[PDB]
Amino acid sequence: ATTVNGGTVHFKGEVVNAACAVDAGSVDQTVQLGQVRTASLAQEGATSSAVGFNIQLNDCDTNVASKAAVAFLGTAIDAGHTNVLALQSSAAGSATNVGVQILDRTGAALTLDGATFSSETTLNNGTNTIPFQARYFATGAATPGAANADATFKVQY
Amino acid sequence: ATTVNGGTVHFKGEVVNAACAVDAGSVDQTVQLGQVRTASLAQEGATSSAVGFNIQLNDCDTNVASKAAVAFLGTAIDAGHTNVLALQSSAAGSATNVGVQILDRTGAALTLDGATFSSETTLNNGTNTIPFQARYFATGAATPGAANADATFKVQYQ
Amino acid sequence: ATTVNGGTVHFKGEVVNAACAVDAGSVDQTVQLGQVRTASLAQEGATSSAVGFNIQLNDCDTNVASKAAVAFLGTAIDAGHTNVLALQSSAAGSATNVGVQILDRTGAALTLDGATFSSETTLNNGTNTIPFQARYFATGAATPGAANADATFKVQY
Amino acid sequence: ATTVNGGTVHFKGEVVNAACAVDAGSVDQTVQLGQVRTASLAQEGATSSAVGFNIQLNDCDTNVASKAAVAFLGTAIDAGHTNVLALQSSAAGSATNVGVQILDRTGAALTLDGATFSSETTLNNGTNTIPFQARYFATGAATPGAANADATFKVQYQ
Amino acid sequence: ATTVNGGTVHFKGEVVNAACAVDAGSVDQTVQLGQVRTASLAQEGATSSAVGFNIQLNDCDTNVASKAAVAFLGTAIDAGHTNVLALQSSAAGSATNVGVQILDRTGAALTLDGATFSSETTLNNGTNTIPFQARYFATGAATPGAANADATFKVQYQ
Amino acid sequence: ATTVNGGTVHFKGEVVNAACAVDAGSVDQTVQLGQVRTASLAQEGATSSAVGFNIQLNDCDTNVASKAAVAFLGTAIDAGHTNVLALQSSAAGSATNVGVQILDRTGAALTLDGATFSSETTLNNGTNTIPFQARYFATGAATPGAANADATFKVQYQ
Amino acid sequence: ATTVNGGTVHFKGEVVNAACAVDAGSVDQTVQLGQVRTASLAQEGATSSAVGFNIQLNDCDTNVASKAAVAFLGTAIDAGHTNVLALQSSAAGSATNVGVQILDRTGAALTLDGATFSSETTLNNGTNTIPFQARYFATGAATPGAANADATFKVQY
Amino acid sequence: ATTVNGGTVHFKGEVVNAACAVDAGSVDQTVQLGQVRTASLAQEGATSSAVGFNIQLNDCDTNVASKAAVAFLGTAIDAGHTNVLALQSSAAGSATNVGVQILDRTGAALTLDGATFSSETTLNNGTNTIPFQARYFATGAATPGAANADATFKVQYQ
Amino acid sequence: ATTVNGGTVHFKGEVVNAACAVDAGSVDQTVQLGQVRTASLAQEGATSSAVGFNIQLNDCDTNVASKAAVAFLGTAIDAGHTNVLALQSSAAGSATNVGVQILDRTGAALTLDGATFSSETTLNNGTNTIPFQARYFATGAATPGAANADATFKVQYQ
Amino acid sequence: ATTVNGGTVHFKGEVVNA
Repeated sequence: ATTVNGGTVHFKGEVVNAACAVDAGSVDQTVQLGQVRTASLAQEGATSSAVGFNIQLNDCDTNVASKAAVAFLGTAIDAGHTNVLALQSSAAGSATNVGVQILDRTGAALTLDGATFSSETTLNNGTNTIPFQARYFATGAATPGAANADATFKVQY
Repeated sequence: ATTVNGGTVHFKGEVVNAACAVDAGSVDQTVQLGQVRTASLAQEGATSSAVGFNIQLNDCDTNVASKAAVAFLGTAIDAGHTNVLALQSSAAGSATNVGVQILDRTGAALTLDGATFSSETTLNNGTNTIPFQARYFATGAATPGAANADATFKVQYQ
Repeated sequence: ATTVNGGTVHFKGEVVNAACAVDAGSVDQTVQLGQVRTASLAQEGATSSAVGFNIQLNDCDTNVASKAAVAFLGTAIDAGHTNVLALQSSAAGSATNVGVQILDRTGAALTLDGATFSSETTLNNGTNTIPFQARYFATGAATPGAANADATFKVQY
Repeated sequence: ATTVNGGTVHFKGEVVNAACAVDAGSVDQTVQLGQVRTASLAQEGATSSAVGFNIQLNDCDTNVASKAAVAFLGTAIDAGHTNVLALQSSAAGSATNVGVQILDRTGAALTLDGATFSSETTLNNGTNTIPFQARYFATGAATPGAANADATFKVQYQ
Repeated sequence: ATTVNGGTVHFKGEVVNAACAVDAGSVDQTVQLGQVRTASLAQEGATSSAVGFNIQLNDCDTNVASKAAVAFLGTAIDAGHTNVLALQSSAAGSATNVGVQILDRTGAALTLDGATFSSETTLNNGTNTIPFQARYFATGAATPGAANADATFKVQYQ
Repeated sequence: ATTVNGGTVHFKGEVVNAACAVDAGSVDQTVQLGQVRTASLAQEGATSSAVGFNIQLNDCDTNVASKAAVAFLGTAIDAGHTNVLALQSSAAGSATNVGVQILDRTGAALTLDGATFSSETTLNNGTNTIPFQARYFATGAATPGAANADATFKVQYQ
Repeated sequence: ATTVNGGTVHFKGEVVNAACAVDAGSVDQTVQLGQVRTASLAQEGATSSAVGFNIQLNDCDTNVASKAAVAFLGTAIDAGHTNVLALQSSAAGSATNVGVQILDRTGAALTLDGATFSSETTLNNGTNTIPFQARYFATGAATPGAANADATFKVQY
Repeated sequence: ATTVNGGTVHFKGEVVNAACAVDAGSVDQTVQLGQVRTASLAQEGATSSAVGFNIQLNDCDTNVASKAAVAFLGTAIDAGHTNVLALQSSAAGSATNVGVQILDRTGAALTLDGATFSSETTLNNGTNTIPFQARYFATGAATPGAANADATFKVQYQ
Repeated sequence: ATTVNGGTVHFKGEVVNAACAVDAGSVDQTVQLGQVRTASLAQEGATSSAVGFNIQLNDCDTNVASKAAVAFLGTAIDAGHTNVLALQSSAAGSATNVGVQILDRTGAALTLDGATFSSETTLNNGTNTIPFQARYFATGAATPGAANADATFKVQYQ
Repeated sequence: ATTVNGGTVHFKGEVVNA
């Protein structure tokens, strides 16, 4: 009686054949860096404060894997500055002479190549969360504007 | 060994040349006002209680800027009440003849046009928490439903 | 002098014609059950300790209504166990054969169908609080993993 | 042998360039005001009793500063009453025509603008405590309901 | 001089149109009961000794109401044993088959229905005190574990 | 008989095969460190005073394990000081050359990798408490600003 | 006539399987050591005046346990000072190179590891009281500040 | 054998570099002023009986310090009556227009600002005691109600 | 010089519109009944030796009121024995099946209801005293254990 | 005529089977 059409429901995910599976809330997440003053980034090589984002690994099997690492893939600003991530803002008028950096567990910038992985982290039965930090890196005289970027990650067990 | 692609992360931020930087928790926050009885908003001009939301400014350098004002931009319900915010929840199920206001620290409702700033608030060399209040406003008889709203805010430095 | 686009702010809420209105801290909330040892949840029908949450009502004019009742609604775990919440979390790394159970103030499991309301609670002309408990119910052998559940509630007067 | 994921912890603090550091307990605190009768708050200008609360300053240095003053940045209930906070608990249930006044050590209310500092208090080497009080102030005929207000403070060291 | 953001102060209170107001130290209190022997509570229907806690009433006016009473609400341990508090502690390491009973000044357990008020008490102009007791009641074989109950009370003035 | 939708409730827990279960109030807690002085933290390697927190373990069973230890996982400042956390706040406004660090009951800094556990504590057959002290560590010249750090702990029974 | 919601009443306690039960006045307590002088706590190994307190045990039976002892657990100062409880007040304004230490009835410091227990005391069929002293121990040149300490104790029978 | 969790114990105190140490029984002492009739306080300038409390100092040496004075800091009830302490009771049911006054050996009141000091007493090697008196000083017509006043104190040596 | 933070003090009292003021030693006193033998209280109705305390009234004005009386409010053990206070020492190790009784001046036990006042006593101008007796009262067979109770009292002036 | 309240009285004691 009065059965009407609904809509469309989509699904996403991957059937990984690995020790640990990435959390559904960590596969696709956003990191709200906030706002940065150009005064803190005016000098070449200047670095802003960092915010922390975590990656959650579920159903870890310590029987086959003990150490885990993560490598980040993105678009570098330049060959010389390969650890800094360029800005992929959709609209025009974005920030100039700035980028974003993903730090390591030991407070080191991660190379965006795919062959350099994060610091080895011990895995735990069940849920194992590993932390990361995201910060702004100024390659020169900063300029006000939007600043958004994207990066994928690949986990090695 | 068993290297597997995971997902992706989207960094969102803004670079400004002002003297303060809005907090990461303040650039996008979801104030929740709970439920409001129709008895409170039955008549025109009746205002519900207020729920406080505050915008935090970080790394404020007072040597270049003394005070800071915040203005709000949004869609008013009608020209009769240019100080409220129209509901933008969905096509159906929204409440009728109701709205939400944004109150400055002085106690006067702000103007949702993006040009009328708030009262000047002095700053200090550090974290600055500018307080605000959100209350429901009735433009007539309030019918039951949902109530969601979105408003942009701009910060001036004088 | 200079001005900058600060950001965006969202507001959420509901307008109701009932006698009471649910508090902003009670419309949406999260509780921490805490870790539970698998030894405690060994056989079917096992029960763990119960944490406490509550729902806050306001402006409860006893003239309009004197009693309040609550009916919950979530995802059951089995056809037989209609009163046990299923664990609605990420696909991998979730505890199995166990669910969350909601206890009314009379110490009884609340049906999740959405039509069986809780025991009637008398109201007063002012702020009110209705207590509830969350415990764990195991339908077999409990397994290690996380346990997150979401359940809506509906108040009757 | 067995290793189990426990949970997470967050540490919150502030590094400051002042003479005294605010105590951890006084940085975030919940003053309790119990209940107030409408007969006590019946007509405009009424005032309930005052509930005591103090802010503790740790690791003070007499050489760099000798006096301490504070100023509260809250939200005024009305444009005519700038020294009274506005209740903010939920969109429905709060009390009307009632706010809270914060009295300094001289028994005078402090305006909620963040610039009018309270009376100066001489400091001591080491731990120091600055006393205050909080009371209910009625702007008209009080109405039963909840009453929760928030206010941040800025401390100067002349 | 130098100024810094100290912190935030929250106030919690409630204005009510009642004959009496409840004390700030009595609206939210913690009662320590201490350890109790599983040997003493092993039998079904056992009873431990009681711990005394009291609720303070302020600004009582005998003209408005001459008597007062208190009713309690909380989660009952069982359907049969409806006058015993349940356990509101964490989900692990909590003593089962035991609960807490509220004893009125008449030495009787109070039903947790919320509409069953305790015995009437004569009021006087000024501060009043209403005494109560808390003790452990066993529904079977008591087991080792923690015990942290919780309840919410409604005061009736008539 | 009006029936109205109220809202939603979420639960969080982790059923584990462990000797002891972590307390509900300990799986996710906050530690307020108050404030600290730049003049105090000016020198490199200077340590401020330490505030105390603790992890509570419930439902311990000595039969399966008698000793418990935890290890804290976080983001170090750099390779020079691997035992000091790095602040995680908004992109602007945080302090520089200052980090939170954790000390066990032996008064030693804990390495932040999740592989080096704290000193093993003997457990009882009930509630147990593992204490820790969070303190500020300066890697150089301190700078005023906020400091919000995060860490995750992993319990091991052996 | 008029009904008004007053507030909440919390409870605390434990049910333990032991000969004795710790008194409610001793499950948690605050004891004041008073102020002390740096001139007194000048050199290493100094000692302040010892304040007294006690732990009360109720409902004791001697046919299931004859002797009792306690063990204290807290945070030590250094590796070379395993019986000096540290100071836990805040991130500023606390004394340095001085720590509270606990002495049993014999007059010997109790190790803060939680494993070593106090001197055995005989039990009586009734309320028992075990005395203790608290004092300041200087690990070096003491400095002005506050002194707040916490210690968790366990009872062996 | 059958080890069980006992509880927790808190130690509170201070370390100072002065020539005297305040006794633990006087650091946080409580004084009962009894009761007083409204008839005895009917006009400005009234007084009540003065009960005596002592602040005990031990480990004093005359080589370093010779004089000792105590300065009381509290919330003055009025600007004109700056030597009178207000009432930090609950928000309702407290007395009005009635304050507390702190005396000295000489018999005159002490200003509550804290800059001014009491009469200097010559110290002697060992244990010392400084007496004081507390009474009710009316600022006007008296009204019934409780009165709980908290005041800090500093000690000077010269 | 060398000013140090001595500490803090509290003052508790109450201003009442009554013909008499109660002395501090009466408003807060601790009376001790001492150890008793079970054989003395073997049967129901047997009582221990009675100790004597007293309450002191100050500034009693005969013109305002001439007769004084006292009513005690507490927790009765049973609905059959309503004149005996229950024990509130703790939740364990408290003497069972026994309570305390508060006999008036003439020698009769006073009901624990708040409206049952003592025998009228003529008041003398100045300072007066009212003597009361505290004793034990055991139903059934008394058992070893601590016996601590408490009760509030009201005074009526005619 | 005028009914006010005083303070409170705390009784301390023990029971022994000796």
